[PDB]
Amino acid sequence: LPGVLIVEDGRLAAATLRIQLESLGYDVLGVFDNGEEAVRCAPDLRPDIALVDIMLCGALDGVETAARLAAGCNLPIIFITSSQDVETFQRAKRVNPFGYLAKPVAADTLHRSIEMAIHKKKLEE
Amino acid sequence: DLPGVLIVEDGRLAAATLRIQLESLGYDVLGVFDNGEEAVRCAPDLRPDIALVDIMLCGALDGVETAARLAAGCNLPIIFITSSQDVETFQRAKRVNPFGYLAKPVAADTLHRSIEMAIHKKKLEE
Amino acid sequence: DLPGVLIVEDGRLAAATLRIQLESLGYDVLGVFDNGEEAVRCAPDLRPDIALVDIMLCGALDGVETAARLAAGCNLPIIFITSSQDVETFQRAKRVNPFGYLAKPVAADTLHRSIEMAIHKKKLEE
Amino acid sequence: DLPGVLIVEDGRLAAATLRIQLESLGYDVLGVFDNGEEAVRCAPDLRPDIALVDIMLCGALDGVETAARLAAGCNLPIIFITSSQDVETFQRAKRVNPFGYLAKPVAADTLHRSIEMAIHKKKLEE
Repeated sequence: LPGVLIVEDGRLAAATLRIQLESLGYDVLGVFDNGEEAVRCAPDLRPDIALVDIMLCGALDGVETAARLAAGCNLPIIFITSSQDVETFQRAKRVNPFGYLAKPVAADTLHRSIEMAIHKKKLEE
Repeated sequence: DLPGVLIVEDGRLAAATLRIQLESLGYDVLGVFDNGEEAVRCAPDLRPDIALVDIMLCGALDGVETAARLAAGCNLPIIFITSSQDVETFQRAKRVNPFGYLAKPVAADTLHRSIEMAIHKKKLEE
Repeated sequence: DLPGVLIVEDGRLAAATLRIQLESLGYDVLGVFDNGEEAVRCAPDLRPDIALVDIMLCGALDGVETAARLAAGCNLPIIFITSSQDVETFQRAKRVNPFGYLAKPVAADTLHRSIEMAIHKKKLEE
Repeated sequence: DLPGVLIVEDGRLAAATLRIQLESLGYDVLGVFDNGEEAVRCAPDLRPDIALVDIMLCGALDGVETAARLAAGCNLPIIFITSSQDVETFQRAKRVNPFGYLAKPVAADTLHRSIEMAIHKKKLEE
């Protein structure tokens, strides 16, 4: 079977991909949540392809993990992105959330958003 | 008298960072869920004051449907956690020269097609 | 290219205090108005990114009606500046759907994050 | 929008089949070329979104150098149509970095998914 390496920050996302690949006759060789140990364990695993989360953060981010996988084990890379289109924000609008916090979230902004959100609810009700 | 926070976040680093941040600032982290279905089910028993919900969610319910149910069945204010995928990450990614890009959630049909195309490509080249 | 803030505030010292806080944060304050009718008149010309409205305005248009018009006709996000506790006015304020409520004396750091978050929410949802 | 496709193919049945497959999928076929020299000359003015080029062509310019000039000159994603399996023409083809290689006979859904992934890769990396 063609061997697949997965690098994915999301717990269920990594799992979903594994199960999907395995339902289609693939052999998933390693599933990693960080780039350094993916790049470290990949040579002694010899995969045919790497699937990499473009939005991976940490010691090695998504792009630099892929770069080192492509140069190291001579792997082709497929990047896994989010489908964050304006259409999803149109559906999000309808639930009327307090607002949106982009990753990585700052502590000050996190606290202030939580407290103005709770205060808005209290005042309006 | 800690305000109680429920978090729906699949990302291991974001979910761990947000626990740490919130527990420092003086909040009760009531539960962290990697899917919307569990979140919606556990929430009335947890009685949160607020939900932090990632807009990108694998599982039955997407992030938006998850927040809609948390705003209704549990009477919660919602803050969405969003991604930071700027053009600058795709300019760096170009330099890797990847085979391509697949948006989450990926259909197993598309996933299988792209892999077989990518391997066979790599065979013919270096 | 920092955001353009429009202030609607009856108390002249509070307006000034607000202007001081906003200028110290870096924001450009485009106009300060004490009656709501003329704020709505000037709004399309000076093109603000956000409007800070005193919920307790009286006269020609009240705070709620001034914000209702700015929010709908100029597509401005609204933060209400509050002092009193009249439940009835917070009911009508709900209907303009403001971003939040800031109680005077306003802390600058809350002011800064509210404005950032209000404009950001507006950007994504457009 | 459904992309504009340029075809460079000297096999007359292959050329015909490709033109039919694309049009039945919706695509607008902008031009069909027997030879690379004239493909490279006419393509900047056609303004294609993608080129399907046979890896082997008769004339002054082979497949590999037609596609190299089409990719570098029109900022164009290139899919190669292959049969042939010559080792070092592929090692030269690597240096064009095409989206991929489609072995004849080409399944019309393999072609569709290659074109949509080739364009999306370029759009994202833009």
